Amino acid sequence: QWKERVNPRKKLTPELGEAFARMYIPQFGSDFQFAIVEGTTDADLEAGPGHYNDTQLPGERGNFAVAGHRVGKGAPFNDLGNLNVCDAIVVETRTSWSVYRVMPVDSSGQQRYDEAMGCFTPEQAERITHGDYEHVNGRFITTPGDVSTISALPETDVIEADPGMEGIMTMTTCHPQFSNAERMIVHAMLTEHFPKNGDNKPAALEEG
Ligand SMILES: [Cl-]
Repeated sequence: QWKERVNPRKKLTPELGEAFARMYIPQFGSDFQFAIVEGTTDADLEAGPGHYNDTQLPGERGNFAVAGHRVGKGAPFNDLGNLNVCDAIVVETRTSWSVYRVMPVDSSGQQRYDEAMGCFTPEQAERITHGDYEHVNGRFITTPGDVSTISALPETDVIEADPGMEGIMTMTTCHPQFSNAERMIVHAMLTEHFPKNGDNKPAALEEG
């Protein structure tokens, strides 16, 4: 008789409304982990973050964007305002581990560079300070119609992923704290991405 050979494997396009990934924020403690579902309908956002369907997936150049609730028992995104630059967001899929790091917040010029140099490559730091990512704030408040926040190159008119892009991860939630009038946006940039098969999970998980 014969047997299936099992391996870390996943569908190319996540099944609608199903969990296809898991995210961790070590700065928020080891217990902080949420499944990510495909889709951003009310039903999808019920048990945790949902992936915006037309955006990139984890580890991809472009923008991997998710929405999540802010209020409620076990809302995933109530404390995004407490993230600091270089804080890790770890994303697991069935085949891979990705580490994103929160981009510099509100700073510009020399201070932005120095902050970026804390966890990004010197090349990424330059792009963040003076290059294609100069305009991209790690956290800000915006209006519900701000659709370019989830564009492949955030807050631009570039929608198609391109090989020259960094990997971005975007988290969106309501704002202010007990309201849905506005939206909070957080951007983090990809610093690690590698396949499973082996016990090697990112060192970033041990932080905080
Ligand atoms: Cl409020």
